[PDB]
Amino acid sequence: DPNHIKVGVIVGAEQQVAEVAQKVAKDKYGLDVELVTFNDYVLPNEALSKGDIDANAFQHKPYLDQQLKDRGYKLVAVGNTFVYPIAGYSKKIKSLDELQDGSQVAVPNDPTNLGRSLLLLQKVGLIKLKDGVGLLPTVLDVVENPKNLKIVELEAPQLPRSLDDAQIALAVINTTYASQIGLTPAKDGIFVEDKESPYVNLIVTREDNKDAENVKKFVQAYQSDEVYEAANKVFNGGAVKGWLE
Ligand code: MET
Repeated sequence: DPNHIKVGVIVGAEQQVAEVAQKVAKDKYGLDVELVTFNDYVLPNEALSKGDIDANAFQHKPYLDQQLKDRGYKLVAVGNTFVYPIAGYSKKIKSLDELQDGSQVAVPNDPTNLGRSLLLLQKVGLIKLKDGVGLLPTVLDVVENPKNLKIVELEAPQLPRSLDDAQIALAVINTTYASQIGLTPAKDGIFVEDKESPYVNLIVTREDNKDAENVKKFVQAYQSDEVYEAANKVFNGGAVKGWLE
């Protein structure tokens, strides 16, 4: 079907935003966009690589690059979407003043979002990392940890439910999944990453279909004021436009 494109997205608020892009694509081009929904960060790139979908819209470039290295995919970015500054959340404390020694702190376990989380924990002064780590520090790079915090690495989609675990005092959670239980950085975050970061999300395709006319249309539909306005609402200001104005 030459007027049909399948795009992989994550359930929750990101799916809602993608639905607006779907609408713009229909209204502006009469393009038939099908959203294929996922609730993890691994299967969407598998689906794309295998040709089960044409594009996906869920990852930032460090993540993409790591996926190319680790899985050997031939994928490429065809457009920016939003930066989603990541936040630390808790259902046990309201401030770092209350963080007890020995507390478990949950973070994503994939290399780039793990690194990102550790950099955030360093930024707010809870830990110090070795020099030269760049974007990919690991827990082995922690050189100061005065509260003797225990970093608990979890699959990203598990981070929202981790908040209810009896020992998890703090969790760094992608807004993707935080939004599934109605949390946003501005409303619920104890601390939040700077808007300026390398983590703008992407629309990604295979090398072989990066220039497909339907891909170009979808990118233009997503990169629209209508989509921004929707994102800014549902993410309560936690979505920064990543494309050229
Ligand atoms: C799969 S990389 C992480 C993407 C997620 N939406 C974020 O920007 O935190």
